Amino acid sequence: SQSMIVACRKIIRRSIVPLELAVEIANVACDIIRAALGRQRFGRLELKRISGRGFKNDEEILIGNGTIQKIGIWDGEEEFHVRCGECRGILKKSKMKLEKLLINSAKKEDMRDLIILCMVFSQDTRMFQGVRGEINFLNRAGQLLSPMYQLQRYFLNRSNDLFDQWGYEESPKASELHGINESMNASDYTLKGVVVTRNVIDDFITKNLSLIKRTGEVIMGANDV
Ligand SMILES: O=C(O)[C@H]1[C@H]2CC[C@H](CC2)[C@@H]1Nc1nc(-c2n[nH]c3ncc(F)cc23)ncc1F
Repeated sequence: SQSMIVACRKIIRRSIVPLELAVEIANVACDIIRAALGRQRFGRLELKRISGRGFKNDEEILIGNGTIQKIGIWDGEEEFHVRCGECRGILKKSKMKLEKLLINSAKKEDMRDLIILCMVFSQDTRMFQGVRGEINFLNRAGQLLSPMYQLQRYFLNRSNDLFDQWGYEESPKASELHGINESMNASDYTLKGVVVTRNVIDDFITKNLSLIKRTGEVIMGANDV
C-alpha cells in the first residue's frame, strides 16, 4: 500500500514531461497504471452518482480577485456519494449551489479536505467570491491548471478565506446530527449546508493519462494524483 502508491506516482511524474512513456517505464495513480496496461475523481475527492443528471455549459464567471474566468458550469439537481481519505459523505447540489453535505467524523485533514473539495466541486457562487490572490498555477509538469483545479489548489491551501465567505448557520437538533465549525470541531453553529452524522454512511485512456468512459466524460487524470 505505502510502497505501491509511491511507486505509481513516480512513474506518472516522469511520463507527463505521455501515455507511451508511462507504459514503457511500467513494463489514484495506480488506477491509471492498471487502465494503461489492461469512480469520478476531483483531486482527493471521489464521487459516485446517487441521483439526478448534470450538463456542462461554458460561462464567463467573475471571481473574487476581479478576473473573469471561462468555466464549465454544471446544471442540474444532483446527489453524489463522496469520499476523501477516511471521510465519507453525501453531497446534494445544483447549478452553482451546494445545498447539503452530510458527512461522518474522520481525522480533521480528511474532513476539511472533503468539505473544501465539495465546496469547490459545487461551483457555489460564494466559493468563487472567496478567491483573493492569484490562482494561475503551473503544475509540476509546467502545465497551467484548468480553472476548477486552480480553485481546488487555492482553497485547499487557504481554507480560512473560504469558510468566512461561506458563512454559518444554526446546527441541526436531531439526535444523530451535529454541526461542524471552521476548526472541524463539533459546534452549535455549522458551515452552511454541512452537518455531521453519527450514523455510519455506507461504503460505495487518453495520450495525456486521462481515463475516459464510453460516452466521453473523463473520470480521472494526471491532475488528480
Ligand atoms: O468539468 C470538468 O471539466 C471535469 C473536471 C475533472 C473532474 C470533474 C471536475 C473538473 C469534471 N468532470 C465531470 N463532472 C461531472 C459533474 N456533474 N455535476 C457536476 N457539478 C460540478 C462539477 F464541477 C462537475 C460535475 N460529471 C461528469 C464529469 F466527467
